[PDB]
Amino acid sequence: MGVDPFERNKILGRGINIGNALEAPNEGDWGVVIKDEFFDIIKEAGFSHVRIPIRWSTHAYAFPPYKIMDRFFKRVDEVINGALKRGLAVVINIHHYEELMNDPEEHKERFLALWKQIADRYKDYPETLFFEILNEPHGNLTPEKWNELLEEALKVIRSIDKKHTIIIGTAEWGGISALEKLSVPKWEKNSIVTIHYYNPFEFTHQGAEWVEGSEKWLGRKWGSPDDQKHLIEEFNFIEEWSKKNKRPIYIGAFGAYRKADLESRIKWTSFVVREMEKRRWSWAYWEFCSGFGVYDTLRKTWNKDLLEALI
Ligand SMILES: OC[C@H]1O[C@@H](O[C@H]2[C@H](O)[C@@H](O)[C@H](O[C@H]3[C@H](O)[C@@H](O)[C@H](O[C@H]4[C@H](O)[C@@H](O)[C@@H](O)O[C@@H]4CO)O[C@@H]3CO)O[C@@H]2CO)[C@H](O)[C@@H](O)[C@@H]1O
Repeated sequence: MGVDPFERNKILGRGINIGNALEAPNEGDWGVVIKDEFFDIIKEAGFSHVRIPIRWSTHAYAFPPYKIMDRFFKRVDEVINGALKRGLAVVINIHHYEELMNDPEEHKERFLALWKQIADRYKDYPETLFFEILNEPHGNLTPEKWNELLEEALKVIRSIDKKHTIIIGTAEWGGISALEKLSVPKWEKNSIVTIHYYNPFEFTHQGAEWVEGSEKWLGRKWGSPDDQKHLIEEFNFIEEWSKKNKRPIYIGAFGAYRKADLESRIKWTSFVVREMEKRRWSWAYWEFCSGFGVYDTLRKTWNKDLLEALI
């Protein structure tokens, strides 16, 4: 109740997203089931935390009180506790709630009821667990509507838990686009601001099946002095926003898809990491073992070069 967010940002440090798992409709549908040993592997390689994308919306009733289903809550307990056991900090969020993005009015009560339940569930867990409000707000959930939503969410959470650091993202899909429009209530002072970074989007997502028209970006490379300047400019913008609004920064997701040439990916990833570190930002790579992966779960081997870029 006198906790520091910048310190909590230090505790986050370097992390990795365990994606295409709990944020799919059912765990495993997208290729990944979170095994307990992943936490050993991740801690052993040097990471300080894991970010866990969770699709609470498909595992909660659609009518008041929007109760989260017992079996699912039990599964999330098990994942969080498995990470904590290895000494890893943990970031959990609400992920892929598409109905909310498309109709924020109709789904507002359900979304806040999810947080009421989650805060209640974990209010007494370690201070190394972080609550990330909503992954990539977008579409009809405009930057203005997001500022209202996030303040309601902080109110719901803080009425229950005044200990855990809350992580707040940006609208327009959570990148830099809407950063200037973000308003974090002056009254809330234990929050970290999160930005996802995938620019040049065409490079990072080239050939992504889930992005319309991405097959036209296939073959794009990255690495020129030109490229580097463009990125620093964008990070300085974040940094200056950060200094002005006095909020720590967490780059909760960043990565380049497997269809991008390997060397460009390694150059883009190592550069992004060094620049984030110079600005003393925490970060989480997207993602552990799937389409943007750095670890092969079958052979149990890392992509050395990519891991090194991360460290
Ligand atoms: O649908 C049945 C089909 O599913 C296949 O799994 C696919 C899945 O269909 C597809 O939606 C999913 O796409 C993921 C993508 O892999 C993942 O990297 C991306 O992560 C986002 C993140 O969620 C965002 O918040 C932000 O951080 O950006 C990143 C990167 O863009 O999320 C998308 C969500 O659509 O990929 C799955 C395969 O890995 C099954 O494989 C197939 O068997 C089934 O028939």
